Formats: sequence, C-alpha cells, structure tokens
Amino acid sequence: IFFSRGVILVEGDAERFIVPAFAEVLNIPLDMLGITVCSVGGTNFTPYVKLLGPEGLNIPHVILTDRDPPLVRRRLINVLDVIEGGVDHEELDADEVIKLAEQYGYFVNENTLEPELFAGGLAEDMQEVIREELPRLRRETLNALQQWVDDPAQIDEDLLLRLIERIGKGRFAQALAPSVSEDVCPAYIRSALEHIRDAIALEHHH
Ligand SMILES: [Mg+2]
Repeated sequence: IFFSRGVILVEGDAERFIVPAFAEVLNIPLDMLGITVCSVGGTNFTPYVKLLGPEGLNIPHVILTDRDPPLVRRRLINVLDVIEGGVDHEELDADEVIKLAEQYGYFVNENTLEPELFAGGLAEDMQEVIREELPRLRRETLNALQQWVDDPAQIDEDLLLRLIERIGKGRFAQALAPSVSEDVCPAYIRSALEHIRDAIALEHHH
C-alpha cells in the first residue's frame, strides 16, 4: 500500500483513524495527496525510517509518538542514527534529541492521545461513544465517566484506557472521528500533518 508520495508513521490503530480525521478538518486531504498513515504496531520506528529514508526508498515521512516518562530519547536516537548518517547523537539530552528530531518531521506528544483528547474538548463525545459501545456499564463506572466529563481532571486515566482498549483502540477511534473538529486538534498532530503536507507541495512546486 506504498505507491505513496508520503507516509505518516503512527504507533497504533487509534492514530491510524484519528489522524486522518484531523487532516480532513484541517483541509489536508491525505488520500488526495497520496499520503498513507502506517501504524508500526508499537514504538519501534527504526525499520520504517530505514525503509523510507535516504538509503531506502527516500520517501517523505513523519513520525508521531508519545514521550513516555523518557523512552522517547532512545527511540529517537535510533531513527536519527538512520536519517542522519554516521553523525553521533549520544551526547545530546532528551530535549536536545526531541528538538533535533523535529527537523525531520518527528513529533513527540507529551502525555497520551486519548486522555489528551478527553481533557482538551472531546470529553462529551467520548463518553457518548463509550456508552454506545459498552451499553451495560456498571453504574459505578458510568458515574466515574460523568465525573470526568464534568471535570477533565477527575479523570481516571487507566480506567479510560481500559474501556477504550476493551472497545478496541481502532474501533473506538473510528467512532470518534465524526466528532473531531479543527480547534481540538493536538499540536503534535497538526505539526506532523503540516510537515508532510509541506514536503509534498514543495515537490510539486519543484
Ligand atoms: Mg507510546
């Protein structure tokens, strides 16, 4: 599925459907542009940067990953060792590695996708999906849910992810996609979308 002009590398199935939804409401048409969202099924991006980098197919691509408080430092040294020659990156600290990696379109999200979405403006639509998909939730759990809608700081993050993972991370994102709007888009996701869009448009411009 790689007759692609570009590739967006994501960790799992939630981003594989959330990121295309956010691209539409940002008017970045990924399919029209020939851009694939490819889930790497975890946090190892190195085989895929090898594949798309200069010593592979040399195809424009971006990375979207979580900070994980961090593991992201080694995760990004690994891809930077590929895309940046035999340059040494060992002497940089995590922050230095994160800001270097942005030049190549690799963006780090602090915290994690679904909680961030629930705090930052999608709380009430997520509760709605959760209840359509888990219709016989105990009343103790429905109330904890409403406790977080009323106040996205009362959030039990582990339970939220427990429910979503029970629904299915891909399936839950597919059902929340109709709800995303431009102003609730996380910044790292907008940065990756713009970076891959720029690189494709810069090619057409010569
Ligand atoms: Mg992660």
